[PDB]
Amino acid sequence: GPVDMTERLKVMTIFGTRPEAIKMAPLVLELQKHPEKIESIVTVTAQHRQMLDQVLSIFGITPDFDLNIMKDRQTLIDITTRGLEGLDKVMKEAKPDIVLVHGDTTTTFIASLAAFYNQIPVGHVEAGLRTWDKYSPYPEEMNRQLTGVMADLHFSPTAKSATNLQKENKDESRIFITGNTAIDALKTTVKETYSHPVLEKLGNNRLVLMTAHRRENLGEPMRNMFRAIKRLVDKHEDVQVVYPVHMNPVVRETANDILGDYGRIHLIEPLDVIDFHNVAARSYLMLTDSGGVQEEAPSLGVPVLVLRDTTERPEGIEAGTLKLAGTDEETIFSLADELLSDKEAHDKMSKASNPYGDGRASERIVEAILKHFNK
Amino acid sequence: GPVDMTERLKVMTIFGTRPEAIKMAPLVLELQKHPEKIESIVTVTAQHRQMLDQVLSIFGITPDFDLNIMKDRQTLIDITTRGLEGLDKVMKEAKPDIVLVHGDTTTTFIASLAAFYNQIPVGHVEAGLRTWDKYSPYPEEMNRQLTGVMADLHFSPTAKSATNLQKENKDESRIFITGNTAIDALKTTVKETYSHPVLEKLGNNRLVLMTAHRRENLGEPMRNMFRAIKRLVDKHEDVQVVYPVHMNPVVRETANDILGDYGRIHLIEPLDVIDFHNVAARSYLMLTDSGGVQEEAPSLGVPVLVLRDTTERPEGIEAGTLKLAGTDEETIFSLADELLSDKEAHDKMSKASNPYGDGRASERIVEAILKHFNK
Ligand SMILES: CC(=O)N[C@H]1[C@@H](OP(=O)(O)OP(=O)(O)OC[C@@H]2O[C@@H](n3ccc(=O)[nH]c3=O)[C@H](O)[C@@H]2O)O[C@H](CO)[C@@H](O)[C@@H]1O
Ligand SMILES: CC(=O)N[C@H]1[C@@H](OP(=O)(O)OP(=O)(O)OC[C@@H]2O[C@@H](n3ccc(=O)[nH]c3=O)[C@H](O)[C@@H]2O)O[C@H](CO)[C@@H](O)[C@@H]1O
Ligand SMILES: O=c1ccn([C@@H]2O[C@H](COP(=O)(O)OP(=O)(O)O)[C@@H](O)[C@H]2O)c(=O)[nH]1
Ligand SMILES: O=c1ccn([C@@H]2O[C@H](COP(=O)(O)OP(=O)(O)O)[C@@H](O)[C@H]2O)c(=O)[nH]1
Repeated sequence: GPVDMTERLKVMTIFGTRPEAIKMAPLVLELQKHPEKIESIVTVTAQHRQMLDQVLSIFGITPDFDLNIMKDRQTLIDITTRGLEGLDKVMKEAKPDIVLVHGDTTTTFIASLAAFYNQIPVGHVEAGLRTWDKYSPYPEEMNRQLTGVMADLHFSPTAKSATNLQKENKDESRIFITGNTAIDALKTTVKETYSHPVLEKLGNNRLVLMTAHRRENLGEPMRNMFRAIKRLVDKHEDVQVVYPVHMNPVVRETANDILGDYGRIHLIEPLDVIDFHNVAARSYLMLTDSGGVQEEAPSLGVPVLVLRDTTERPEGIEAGTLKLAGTDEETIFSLADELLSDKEAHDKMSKASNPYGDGRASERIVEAILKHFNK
Repeated sequence: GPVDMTERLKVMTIFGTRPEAIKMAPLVLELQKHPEKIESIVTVTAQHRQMLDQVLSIFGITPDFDLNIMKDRQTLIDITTRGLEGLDKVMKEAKPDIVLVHGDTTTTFIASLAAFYNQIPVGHVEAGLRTWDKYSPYPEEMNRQLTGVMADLHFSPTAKSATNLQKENKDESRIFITGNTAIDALKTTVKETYSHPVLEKLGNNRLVLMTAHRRENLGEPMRNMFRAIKRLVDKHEDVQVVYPVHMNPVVRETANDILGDYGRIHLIEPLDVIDFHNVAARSYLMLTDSGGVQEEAPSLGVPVLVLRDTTERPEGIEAGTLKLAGTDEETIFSLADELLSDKEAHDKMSKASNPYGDGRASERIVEAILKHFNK
């Protein structure tokens, strides 16, 4: 009943961005369920500031350490050096027994590097996703490869991601298939009774929900996307597009330039994860280049056109929910037009399934970690 | 006859340490033999200052860029941040077509990272060496793994190193077996006519040449080594040991403490590569934890006891020249004592062969690079 604090494994979770925070929040909550076995320490780089805080506030997570590294229009070098120097300091102070990193951000990479530089084991949550193209996604494909060679334990969401690691000669006895913790989060946010102003001003129109921020999509590719979206809106009078625009000033310039003040297109601030998941669940069609949206959509049964030349979510393609659209204006327009015009085409994409698991990934991760240390 | 400078591929070679410099010098020399096809740019981090300059002076190589990063008793984080920031600036200025990195130093890793952060292709000279132990050698095993996932072209010295990359799912069409460039260097330094004071004071004694600097060997392991070496000198009256002591203050403390002022043991400053190769060629036995010495010794037919728990030079073990001794004082003593006492044990290790190639690696590497770019 009382908590004995005297014999605990120090587990440090490290992340710095909105998507990492959403996917790591369930894991933090799960670590906290084992207070006599685990001292759970949360460290954030704050590679993101506002969009990170948005997530921390929903889950009620106060970091033990916060490096506050974000700069305006920061470079990959800014994040790499500020993150590394700060994390090395945190690790020397707290001396964790294992560092847990997530996915494929630059934070993921330098968190892994800092752990290695202190000879601290690394557990890679969301391990083994691949496009095999180091310039798509850039720099995320490289971040998850780099992290891959540093990690001591690999928590693969799916059988294919496990296979990817096996094919790279990782230790088979260090690879575990858990499901994606995205689903752990999703099952607690979605809810039957829900309203939002976006959904108020819709009337009985069909909602197209969009997000766009991939680094390699900046500039020409996003302009192509946005012009296709205006043409869809021109053609389909009963559609409203809602775009919670990423905080990157570059994205915002392009968004404002092409879509600003256009009727039935609503550029809004980033939604918190409860609002976003619930609005997504109630959407007719999503247009996105987001990674997490690709894992969430199948469970919601909501068709998604992926606005990239690659994806590392092949399981959502196989589920029917996801379709790769590329970044060419005419091709995006054509594919989106067919889904908004042809109900049978839409029907093929709207069967709900759970290719990314049952929302119990976090339990499995904590178990694996304890067993690894014989704790 | 005249050199047309107007249509050249910009090739930037990057390195920062003595061993990289020795292994890259032949390559820089060979790139320079193609002045109408290639603009050869040499960039150094000067992770090493004095020991790097010693090499550049022998080969007569004046860097185009010199970051001068070295700090006294620097950390891996020092190298990583100062190296990344400086190389990013050099790459943005020079805009090379390809960056060539060598081996497994921290410079190798952050040179590859800076290229990637500038979407510049990377060619990895000395690609695919593995112990599969990320703490032995530390951090070199991780550096070559990290560099491996970044590299576009892989110049493997040997069939086994190529196989290692193949087993990690590297693109087979980007892996090339060339021989090790260490041999390209060696064939030009060793000479039949040579003297040096170290050799004069030998009389007709047997020379044991030693070097020790591996990061994971600092402290207790080196102390074991050095105590073993004193005992060997005590037992074998006709032996003199020469130790060109690495500039790391930590090594120097241990060296001076245990081996300072001991009769028939000669602690000296680092030898230039001509002096070192020629003194090695004329040694009875080497005791080392150097990587380069392991590649050079077989071609010289000089037995080596490797003072590590691992090696990634298995081909020299197979040649008979190299024997793994570990870092235990009694074991090192025993193995060295047998080689200095038993002529048939020594004979087994002293047959010269060229398991690391024919000293034409650099030619092959430049050929591969030109063909890659259709130049
Ligand atoms: C290499 C890397 O790790 N990129 C990640 C990053 O890209 P993202 O494109 O967000 O890149 P950064 O995290 O560098 O942020 C660029 C930034 O946008 C602005 N900014 C960002 C967040 C914020 O809360 N407030 C703010 O003002 C700042 O000017 C800042 O410099 O986050 C995305 C999630 O959204 C992830 O999908 C990407 O994998
Ligand atoms: C992480 C890494 O890349 N390590 C490489 C480095 O280790 P090495 O042990 O030399 O490590 P560093 O290059 O950081 O050097 C520590 C250093 O030793 C002293 N110093 C070194 C060189 C010099 O010219 N002058 C000088 O004074 C300095 O105080 C300096 O901080 O070089 C070795 C070659 O010798 C390589 O086998 C190692 O792979
Ligand atoms: O306005 C938004 C947009 C997205 N998300 C969520 O943020 C995560 C994805 O983050 P993002 O698209 O920024 O990055 P990526 O997944 O592409 O790394 C997913 O869980 C989304 O459900 C959100 O809560 N509000
Ligand atoms: O005093 C010395 C010691 C070694 N070397 C040469 O330096 C290279 C290897 O450098 P080092 O042992 O410092 O590092 P490592 O090979 O372990 O990376 C080899 O070519 C050696 O022949 C040298 O020229 N002078």
